[PDB]
Amino acid sequence: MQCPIEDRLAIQDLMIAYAHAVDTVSDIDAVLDVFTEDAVFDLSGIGLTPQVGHAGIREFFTNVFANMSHHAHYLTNFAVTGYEGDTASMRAYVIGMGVGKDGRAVTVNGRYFFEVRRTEKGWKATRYTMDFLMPLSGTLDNAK
Amino acid sequence: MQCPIEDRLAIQDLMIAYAHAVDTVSDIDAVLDVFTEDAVFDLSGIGLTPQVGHAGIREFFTNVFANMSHHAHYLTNFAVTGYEGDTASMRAYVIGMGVGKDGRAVTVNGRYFFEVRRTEKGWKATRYTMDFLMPLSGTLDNAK
Amino acid sequence: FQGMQCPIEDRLAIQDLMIAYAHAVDTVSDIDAVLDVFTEDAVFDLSGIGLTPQVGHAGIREFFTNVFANMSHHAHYLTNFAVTGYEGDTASMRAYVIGMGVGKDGRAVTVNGRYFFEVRRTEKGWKATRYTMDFLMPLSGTLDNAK
Repeated sequence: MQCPIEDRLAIQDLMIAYAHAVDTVSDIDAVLDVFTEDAVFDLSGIGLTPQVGHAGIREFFTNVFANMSHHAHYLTNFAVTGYEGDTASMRAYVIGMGVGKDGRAVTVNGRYFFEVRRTEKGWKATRYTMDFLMPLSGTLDNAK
Repeated sequence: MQCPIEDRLAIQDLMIAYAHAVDTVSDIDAVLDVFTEDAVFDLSGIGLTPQVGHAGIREFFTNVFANMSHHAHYLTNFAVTGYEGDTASMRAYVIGMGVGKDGRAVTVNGRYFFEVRRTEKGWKATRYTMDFLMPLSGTLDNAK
Repeated sequence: FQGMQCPIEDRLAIQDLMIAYAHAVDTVSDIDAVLDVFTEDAVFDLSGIGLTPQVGHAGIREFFTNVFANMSHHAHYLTNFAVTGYEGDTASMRAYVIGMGVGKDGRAVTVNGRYFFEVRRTEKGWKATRYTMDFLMPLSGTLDNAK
């Protein structure tokens, strides 16, 4: 079945909201609000240890936010890759830029893969994975 | 108040029209058509001198277009941040690239903030501000 | 006199076709998926960024057989989508591209440019009948792995 335009834009907006929360370099609560409590936050596709649940996502961003100075996550090329009414999936391209407090830059040219579920507070992410389109530029050490 | 999809897309289109006008590196009338007659064009958030009104905005671009050779303003991550019916607010990320006639490059990784009004000729910008997501690469001297 | 307004469903369908084209290019392999974007008769004319024009599926297939043979990685980011024309069963759309690649020879390329798609409604949906490009910034790298 076809994804309603309303839901396509909602899911895009969730992803853009996640980018905004990361790009604060501070607002963990805003990051967590994107995800269900049980969410799989699995960035093993770019070489980072998987995390599950809000506690794991919090740990991840406590570290990232402590280590990073500036961030910008540009999301483009949104495509609905599945829709089953109460659940959906969406792909986007990312230009994920950062500079650490240690001065070291990073740019990821890759893809975000979101799985989402319709909840009483809107669409939320149940699973998030990634991969590369280009070889990593710089370092992911400040996210480890 | 939720912004209708038709208006959301119209406001995005306006912002993309602005980027197109800037990227002509010549069409000041097209730039001015984005803006209300009394619009605030305030780029102080990226270090430039603010202007108010079409005369000011024309001055700003007479200089920029005199000094620049090539422009590209990629806009992404659009988000409605306010909607009051006849007024609205939208955020976008920009990758703002330029090369001067003097050969000096600039890239702004930042954000646009548009405030818009519904007019007899469609949505138009009443205020435009910016800030950075990453430290400025290159120079904004060709826009001063 | 207002031109005929492009319906939202069609605007999104045409955007999606262009994003599908980028996806196909970014497989660095799937010529069939690339060709699915175009009418059999399509004009594939990238002379605006310095490449030789092609016409039809045969020509597009030749083009990508070469590109895919020479390239290691691709990323084609498309942004600033704008409907530039709509006549009902035909339309046109502009997009900005950040077209990135690295060759098997290790040479990088980045195109900062624009895509211009002219599309037609078919029984299998909107398809591209003409595709052209130009630059917003001076080419970074070579398009020799696309030549």
